[PDB]
Amino acid sequence: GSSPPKPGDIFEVELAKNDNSLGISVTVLFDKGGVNTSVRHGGIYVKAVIPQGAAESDGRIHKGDRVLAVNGVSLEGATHKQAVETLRNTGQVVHLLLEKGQSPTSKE
Repeated sequence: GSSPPKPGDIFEVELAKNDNSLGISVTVLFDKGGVNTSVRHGGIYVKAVIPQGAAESDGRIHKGDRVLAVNGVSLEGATHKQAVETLRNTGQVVHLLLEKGQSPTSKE
């Protein structure tokens, strides 16, 4: 008993290294996507998913935001090893739990 959680809040992105399982540019809006930017869960901020799908296929959309866990690991400021590493290692098989808590508009 469950329901598919859509983006705009706590969204997770799962893909199995098959066709795509990543495709985002990190540190673009942030210093390294995941972190603990300023919350109690983490806080990945990015450009998000590539234009040609990829992570977008992984369904890891949202440029600049706050993740609870990345690649499955809770990036509550862990990054260094876990979160940042996942950004770089993403794809093999990625599972992400994100928490939508942006501020500015979708462009402004």
